[PDB]
Amino acid sequence: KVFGRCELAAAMKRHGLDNYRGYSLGNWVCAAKFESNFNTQATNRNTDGSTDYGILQINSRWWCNDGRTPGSRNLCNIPCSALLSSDITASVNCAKKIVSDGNGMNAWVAWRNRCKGTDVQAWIRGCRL
Ligand code: NA
Repeated sequence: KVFGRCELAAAMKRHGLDNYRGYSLGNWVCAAKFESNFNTQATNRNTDGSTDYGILQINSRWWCNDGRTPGSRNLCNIPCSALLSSDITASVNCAKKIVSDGNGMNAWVAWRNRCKGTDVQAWIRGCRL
């Protein structure tokens, strides 16, 4: 599924991501924009052989099982495929564990490089929330 901007903002709010760990909803929408362009089916292979999955490009190195990432963990206790669902529940629950891990949203390199410090409220501007 390719979400609309406000449609994803509303879905993230419904699933309790708005101000989760102090990160306003625009931060989450911005990260999703640059990680996946709002596409739940986004996948990207890393040089190290891990894969990133879903709207927030969650990595098989630590967070999900894909059966093909040697030495990896599955700290969200999910198949990485669950992160590709039209239903964002698995991505949101796993992102809450990631952003709690100590470095906040810096875990998302595209958030650090493209969202951090910017006017992230622009990403929810106009949305009925
Ligand atoms: Na894994």
